[PDB]
Amino acid sequence: GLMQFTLPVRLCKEIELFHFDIGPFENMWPGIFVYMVHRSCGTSCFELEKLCRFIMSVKKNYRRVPYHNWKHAVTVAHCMYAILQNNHTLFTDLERKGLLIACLCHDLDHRGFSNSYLQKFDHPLAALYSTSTMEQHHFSQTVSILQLEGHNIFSTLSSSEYEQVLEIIRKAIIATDLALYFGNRKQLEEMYQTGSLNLNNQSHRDRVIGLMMTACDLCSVTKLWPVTKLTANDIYAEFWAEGDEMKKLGIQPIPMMDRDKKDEVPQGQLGFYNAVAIPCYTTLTQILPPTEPLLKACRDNLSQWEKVIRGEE
Ligand SMILES: Cc1ncc(C(F)(F)F)c2nc(CCc3nc(N4CCCC4)nn3C)nn12
Ligand SMILES: [Mg+2]
Ligand SMILES: [Zn+2]
Repeated sequence: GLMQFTLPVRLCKEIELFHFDIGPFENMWPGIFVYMVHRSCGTSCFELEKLCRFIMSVKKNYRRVPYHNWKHAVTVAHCMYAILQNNHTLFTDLERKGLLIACLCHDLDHRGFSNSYLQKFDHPLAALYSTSTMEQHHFSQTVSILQLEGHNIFSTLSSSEYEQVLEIIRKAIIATDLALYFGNRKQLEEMYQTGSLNLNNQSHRDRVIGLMMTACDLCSVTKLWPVTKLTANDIYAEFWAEGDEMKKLGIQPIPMMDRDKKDEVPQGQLGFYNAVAIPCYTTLTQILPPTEPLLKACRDNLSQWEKVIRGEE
């Protein structure tokens, strides 16, 4: 009740910035998450005992893959924290509650393979969920963990509040399917530019929360260059294992997933920052101006990838 989570001074100041790295000490990540809920939501949003048990069951359901792991979950949640704290007054209490949980949960039980590989392998999850296969799985795992004894962090909510928050989390987790991002950002771009964008329209809110999810999900491109560059090595460690598995099924992988195209990595990054990252953070900055430091950091990392190609990095 009278209990506040605190952090050492360098973490207490730097956790408020978009470019914070949560560090290599795994055992601090739960306390960092609770810290962020307490400040973005309040010490009253969740029963501590339930939240702690929820966080630990979530952790235990992330797998030790190179990229889609528990460290990614807490990272994606820290970027959401930064966005929420810089746009305090645009979001409901349910949204604040819902989005940090959504982010912590958004890759639950990820196996290090894309929707496309599950569909080519004919994994049972691809018969249960024909599109956004892992993302429907992640929400399904979130509901499982919420239904364990002593894990319903939302038990204090009304039936209708409970249903709204699970609906926010579902839509937020689905939006992390990058196949959906392109159309979502296009609509948002057109709505912002024609001035039709209306934050009282629930279906507009949805699209805006969807774009925030894509921004948080991609936030490795918004970090200090060494973090960005070393995360890219984890990302490719997964993509190249997937490429190997595609070849095992007798299918030439796309170049992104082929370890034989290691040398094209710099140009593949440029394509990615130009086709995905920069547009994502541009539109987000138009809609929520205090998120500009994510766009400014993305453009700095693009220019670091340009330096690598020129031989200067
Ligand atoms: C930094 C980052 N964050 C998130 C994601 C993701 F979308 F997947 F979440 C992501 N994907 C990639 C991969 C980019 C990429 N490499 C390549 N090839 C072509 C041949 C050499 C490399 N083609 N392309 C488009 N980087 N990356
Ligand atoms: Mg995902
Ligand atoms: Zn993710």
